[PDB]
Amino acid sequence: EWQENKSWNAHFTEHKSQGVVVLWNENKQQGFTNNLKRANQAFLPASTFKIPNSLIALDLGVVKDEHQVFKWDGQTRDIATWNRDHNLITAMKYSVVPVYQEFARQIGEARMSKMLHAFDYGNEDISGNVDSFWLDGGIRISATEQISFLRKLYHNKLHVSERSQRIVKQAMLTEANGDYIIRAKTGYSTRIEPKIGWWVGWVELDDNVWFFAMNMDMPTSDGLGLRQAITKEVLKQEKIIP
Ligand SMILES: CS(=O)(=O)NCc1cccc(-c2cccc(C(=O)O)c2)c1
Ligand SMILES: [Cl-]
Repeated sequence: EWQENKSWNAHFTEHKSQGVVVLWNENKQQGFTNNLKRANQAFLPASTFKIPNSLIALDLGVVKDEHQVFKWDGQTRDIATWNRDHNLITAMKYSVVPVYQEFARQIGEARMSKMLHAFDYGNEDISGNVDSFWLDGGIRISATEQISFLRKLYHNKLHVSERSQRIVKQAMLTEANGDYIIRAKTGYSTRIEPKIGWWVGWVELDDNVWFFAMNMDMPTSDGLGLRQAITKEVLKQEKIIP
């Protein structure tokens, strides 16, 4: 059911980095990774938590639909794309933290915890501030647990409405062409060591789906582009994409 392919470590050592890539072949129900131990090591989810947060906000009515505008609060932050109006799509696209902090505040501690247990999401611990626990609180999730969660989302099997899950899968849309479709979400954890970058999602093919989850040490923001690059080099190597 699982197999270790240490040849993939070259794609990390190539960039003087360390990390894990996990792949799941849905048709064959088989998983692959370069590091079985780190595949099961749990980190802060950071902005990958915007997936479950979106689901809960939509299913509870905090977010009515993907067109609803959440206006900038006027406070200039260091990321330009954050200093503007957003909807669910663009807030996901640009990982707009302050938007999702407002979602969390309206969701509330009680309902947030209840839902993460229903999702079987990571360690299901929201200890900390309700509006930042996924950045510096107690919540933890591993690469293999991300994929477990994503597979439930793909099959509309999470304990929320089908509508909520379809909308979030739309918001996750990252890349599409004649060969494949990628729905995914990035993450960047900096407040607690080790600093890491995330990329979790799946690749849709004509007749199969490849789920993926990766994280890697990220001492500086300069290497954030390696999250997608390393993943795509593994996919290319495995002939999942040209
Ligand atoms: C809360 S924090 O993440 O520790 N600091 C803010 C911060 C610092 C550097 C980069 C980002 C950023 C913004 C948009 C998109 C992405 C992405 O990886 O797709 C990353 C955010
Ligand atoms: Cl779509």
